[PDB]
Amino acid sequence: GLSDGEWQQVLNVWGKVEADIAGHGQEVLIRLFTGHPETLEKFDKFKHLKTEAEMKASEDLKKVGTVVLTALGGILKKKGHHEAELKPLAQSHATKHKIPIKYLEFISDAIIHVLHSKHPGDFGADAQGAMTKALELFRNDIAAKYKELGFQG
Ligand code: HEM
Ligand SMILES: O=N[O-]
Ligand SMILES: O=N[O-]
Repeated sequence: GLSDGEWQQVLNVWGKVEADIAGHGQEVLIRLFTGHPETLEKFDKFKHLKTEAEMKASEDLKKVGTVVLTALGGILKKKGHHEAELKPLAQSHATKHKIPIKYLEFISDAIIHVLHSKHPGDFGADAQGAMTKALELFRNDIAAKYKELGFQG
């Protein structure tokens, strides 16, 4: 897992997210859907949207983006001791919405991209390596729970 210094840096840049959680959610999802259009098919509410303008206009998309990033900052703040928080997320993403592990990789890349673009002074080379490892840990722990739940992610 991560050292103390690594966790510090993950929690530092995460504070800059908290200051506008919705706006970050929107940019995350738009980056995800534009880079990887097949992920958009997973969201029944707004899978019919075609353009970035439509995606910025959607109130549904904005709310969904806020929920993901809020659930993720909860997990990161546990600095790896996130079993309790990870359980419900694993369950819903393995049963209700079947999210392959690969799509969790894509959204990790989207988050890393938005952080780099919006907060470069809080997100240099070391902090990016730290967030990369923290999001690997998250995906790896989720994959372990997929297996028990009977979803081949
Ligand atoms: C950082 C990774 C992610 C986190 C922390 C996360 C968290 C959440 C949470 C908290 C919810 C609402 C409650 C629930 O259903 O459990 C949710 C819903 C959802 N997630 Fe995820 N999620 C992640 C990644 C993804 C990815 C990559 C996809 C699809 C490509 C996805 C698809 C969905 C869908 C379809 C819903 C239902 C959306 C709705 O209310 O319209 N998730 N997510
Ligand atoms: O809705 N979570 O990407
Ligand atoms: O969105 N990943 O570059």
